[PDB]
Amino acid sequence: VYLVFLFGFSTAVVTLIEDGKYNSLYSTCLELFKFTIGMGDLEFTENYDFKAVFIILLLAYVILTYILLLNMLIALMGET
Amino acid sequence: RRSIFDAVAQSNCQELESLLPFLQRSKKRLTDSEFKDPETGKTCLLKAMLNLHNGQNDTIALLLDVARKTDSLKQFVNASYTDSYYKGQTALHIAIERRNMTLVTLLVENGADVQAAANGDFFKKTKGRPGFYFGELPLSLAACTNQLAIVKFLLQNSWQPADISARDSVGNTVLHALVEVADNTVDNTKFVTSMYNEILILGAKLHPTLKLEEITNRKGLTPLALAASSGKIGVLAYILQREIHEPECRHLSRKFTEWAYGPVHSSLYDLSCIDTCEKNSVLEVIAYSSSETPNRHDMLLVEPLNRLLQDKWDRFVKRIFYFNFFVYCLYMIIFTAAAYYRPVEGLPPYKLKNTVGDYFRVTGEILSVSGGVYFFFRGIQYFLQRRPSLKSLFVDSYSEILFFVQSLFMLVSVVLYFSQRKEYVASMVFSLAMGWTNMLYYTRGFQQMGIYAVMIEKMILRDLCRFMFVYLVFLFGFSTAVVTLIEDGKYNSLYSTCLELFKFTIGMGDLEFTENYDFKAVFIILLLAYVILTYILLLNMLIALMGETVNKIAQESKNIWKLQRAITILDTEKSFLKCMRKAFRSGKLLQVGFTPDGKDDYRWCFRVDEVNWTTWNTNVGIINED
Amino acid sequence: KSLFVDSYSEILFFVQSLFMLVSVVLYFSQRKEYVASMVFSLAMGWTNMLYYTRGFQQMGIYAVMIEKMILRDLCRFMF
Amino acid sequence: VNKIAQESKNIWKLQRAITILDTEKSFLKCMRKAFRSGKLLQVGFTPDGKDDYRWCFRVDEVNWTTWNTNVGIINED
Amino acid sequence: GKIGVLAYILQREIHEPECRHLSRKFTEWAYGPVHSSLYDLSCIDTCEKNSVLEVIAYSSSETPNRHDMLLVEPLNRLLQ
Ligand SMILES: CCCCCCCCCCCCC(=O)O[C@@H](COC(=O)CCC)COP(=O)(O)O[C@H]1[C@H](O)[C@@H](O)[C@@H](O)[C@@H](O)[C@@H]1O
Ligand SMILES: CCCCCCCCCCCCC(=O)O[C@@H](COC(=O)CCC)COP(=O)(O)O[C@H]1[C@H](O)[C@@H](O)[C@@H](O)[C@@H](O)[C@@H]1O
Ligand SMILES: CCCCCCCCCCCCCCCC(=O)O[C@H](COC(=O)CCCCCC)COP(=O)(O)OCCN
Ligand SMILES: CCCCCCCCCCCCCCCC(=O)O[C@H](COC(=O)CCCCCC)COP(=O)(O)OCCN
Ligand code: NA
Repeated sequence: VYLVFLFGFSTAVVTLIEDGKYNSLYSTCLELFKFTIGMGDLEFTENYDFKAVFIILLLAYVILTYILLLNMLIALMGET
Repeated sequence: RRSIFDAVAQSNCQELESLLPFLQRSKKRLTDSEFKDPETGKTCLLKAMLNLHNGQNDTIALLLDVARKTDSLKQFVNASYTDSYYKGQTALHIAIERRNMTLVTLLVENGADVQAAANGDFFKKTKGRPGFYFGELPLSLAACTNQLAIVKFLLQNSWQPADISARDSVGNTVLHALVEVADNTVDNTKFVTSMYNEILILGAKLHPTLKLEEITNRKGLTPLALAASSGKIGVLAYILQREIHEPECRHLSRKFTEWAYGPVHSSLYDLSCIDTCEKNSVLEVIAYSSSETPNRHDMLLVEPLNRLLQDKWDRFVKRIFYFNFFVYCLYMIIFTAAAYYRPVEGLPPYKLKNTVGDYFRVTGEILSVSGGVYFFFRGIQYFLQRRPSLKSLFVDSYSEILFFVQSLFMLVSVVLYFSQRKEYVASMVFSLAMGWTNMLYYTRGFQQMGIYAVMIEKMILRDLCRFMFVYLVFLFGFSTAVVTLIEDGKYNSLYSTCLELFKFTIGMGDLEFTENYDFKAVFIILLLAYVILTYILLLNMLIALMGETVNKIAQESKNIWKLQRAITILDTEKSFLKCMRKAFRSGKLLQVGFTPDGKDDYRWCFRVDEVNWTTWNTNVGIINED
Repeated sequence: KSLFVDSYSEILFFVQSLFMLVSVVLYFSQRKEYVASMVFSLAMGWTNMLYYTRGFQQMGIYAVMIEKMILRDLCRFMF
Repeated sequence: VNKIAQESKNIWKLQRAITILDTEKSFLKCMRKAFRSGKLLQVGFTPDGKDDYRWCFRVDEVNWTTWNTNVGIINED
Repeated sequence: GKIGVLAYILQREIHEPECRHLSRKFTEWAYGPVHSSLYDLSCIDTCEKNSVLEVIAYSSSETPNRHDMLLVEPLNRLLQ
């Protein structure tokens, strides 16, 4: 489930930005993976138009993966 | 009239010894207007019936003798209330309700009408008033109060036998009424089942050509369809595996034994009106119910239904589901590739070059818009065909709304593209994001991932919303305090400080992000209070609450997953998009071969094998070849 | 003793009002430390919104659980 | 969290009870609609000949066993 | 905080002549499976000295069954 969410939001974010230093699927996947290990930036680039879209995408990703899925993994392991 | 009511109320026949003398002298009868309550129509017979001791009241016989002498008994015994709250109630209803066999026998002997409908507001179905609904008829009243002797008498008496197929104002027969009074408790289920069985046997003996269970009420529901739609789990369980070991009425069974070796035997389940009826089948009623039915998720665990759904899945539906998953994966890969290679010049639409990459790109764009149009019309077809209510759009049908919203974002992107707006990009990425999360729809079809996805849903709807309300209140409060303290800074705005304080939640908070203030200690105290309240208390509490929740939703999650797969099976069976109609379940077998007349039954049975290592009894098989 | 063990919400609303009045007194005394009072009142003013979670069953029970977590586990941990 | 479920529900109910009593005491408009319901004739027979009224609260019940004839007050349902 | 005695008193019903008036729970009417009961409410919400609701609600925090006493039968429905 985690890899599906990571790939989907990485494709959306890399499609939004344009021209330079993160206009690449590998780099954006790495940047969004850093949120999982407690090192995410939230301002790692400015090369876009539509700031609100960028922030909404990152906040949705953070809410879905970091606050919901990891704590749910802890709960499920405790059940197991 | 007051003297008569006082005499019958006190059960003192000595006060009425002169009744027939002065009634004959005055040429008056007890059914005239002067002896009735003008407000309600109550008469002396009804007052005598209402009040009695140990089942005995001697004034009733005196009243019947006097009425017989004066004019007649037909107009006196069949008196009833004439108000709008007890309308139609008569002495026979009171005799049955009081559990008095003798009074019922005497009332029937003297010409009581055993088809009188008590249709007052008290006796009808309503919420914000007292009442008790039983089907308005004395046969239904006796059946619904667990009085077998009275229904036997009412059907089998010589003076006036009761009409077993009678219908009330709603159209309910006795069996509809018995379904209506069930409430899924143990004793209620026991007596309702027993009375249903007895009425079926008696109806078969008295009217061999009458099919009681095919009669429909005004809504077009048989008793089985009503039991399924209302959520009566016990009655449904009783009906679907009914077995009657009695000659002359074995055709009423729905479960049969085909053959038996020593430990092994094979059973047949009737399967009529379960999956094919052309009016309203059991599976359609359960699956497309309106989310307020009590036992919506539990009804599919009744014995034949789970097996026949698994049979449908294994036989032809699984391959179609996997094909749909494959096509959706191809669609999303093409959409991702097309969106990734968008041009970066200004002001769409963009002119195509005579080069290979542009042809592949525009082909991908055409396919993406095609898929968007497809899901748009699928959403409209869903809404028209199901006709859901306002509540059902929110408490149910999440996947339909998500796929429809994805298509709406795609179409708005097309409109903005051809209007020469760069904001079409802002639409497109949202659609792209939704397109990937909707991939989780296909986790049904695999048991472990489907149950996992149901658990994710319940976590979102229960724990995360409660967390986020309190969290957002605390975040906004401390953000307003901190931004008020700062003066003439870089930050000095609600958005920037909200973002900075949000960074503490994800393990990236600073604690020294600005110095543009006076009063350092106030700044530090506010930040430490925020960190203690949100980071150390609330997040760990969210983990603890999710751990509590996951321990309790195991079986509920499995039942919800099975209902989701059932809806998928029914939709695939209905659509099927290839003209194929090989959608019957099992063989058209002979069950008994002896209906009440000389004909033989074929009934589309479903086969289940069972093994038992105790109770080595002999069964009544159908065939001698195993 | 019931002040310490009971009636928390009355104490919290009263302390909020005390910060407000001290802020007014500092304001008219030509002090900038009135700001230091005011923001504390503002912070408390938002957290006391949780008082109104009673009246809804799920949020009221959730708020009671927050109160018990603070009084039982957090104190021992912080010590 | 596994232990404090029922205790939490009971404490919430007590909090709402305190709110209800404070609202009744304040009452905001000198209205008497806050008063309880149903000044009914209860038995109507004290040890003396007089009758009694008691401001009662009505509750409806259903029971599918022990079909006994209860000693009611009135014959109209 | 004597919860058992309170539960006894509030739904007391005595079935014998010359002692019916001592009851606090009464049966108003009964059809076949349905019946309607009446509870007294005398000195539960209005007595001008010490009503049950005021005594329970404003108790001194050391009563043994402070939180459980409101679950006795008429009081929960009355508060709702
Ligand atoms: C910008 C980016 C947006 C991110 C969105 C992230 C969504 C994650 C979810 C992914 C999609 C999964 C899905 O497709 O939806 C799921 C539930 O999704 C949710 O959790 C909603 C979150 C609101 C299926 O629900 P379903 O339609 O099958 O309804 C069931 C009935 O059938 C059944 O009878 C019962 O009524 C039962 O209570 C119902 O569940
Ligand atoms: C910058 C500074 C921030 C301070 C933030 C502090 C936390 C949030 C507080 C939000 C307000 C919530 C509220 O309104 O306060 C909670 C108390 O929360 C705490 O514990 C704070 C500890 C300190 C309600 O307690 P209540 O007054 O309703 O009393 C109940 C009695 O009614 C009942 O009879 C029993 O005696 C029962 O045991 C009692 O609970
Ligand atoms: C839990 C999973 C977390 C995901 C973490 C991010 C990785 C996912 C990448 C998926 C996107 C597709 C990768 C495309 C590879 C590629 O073409 O990118 C290559 C990078 O090579 C590699 O490091 C191979 C990585 C092997 C991946 C081992 C899992 C070169 O790009 P550079 O920027 O480095 O150099 C360019 C200099 N101008
Ligand atoms: C769990 C959620 C945590 C949320 C934390 C962060 C968001 C807090 C927002 C609340 C405060 C109100 C926002 C006011 C918008 C505004 O007026 O500020 C706008 C900002 O526009 C936006 O990005 C809108 C963002 C919409 C996001 C919606 C989720 C411009 O300020 P800038 O500094 O960026 O530009 C100017 C530079 N000279
Ligand atoms: Na970190």
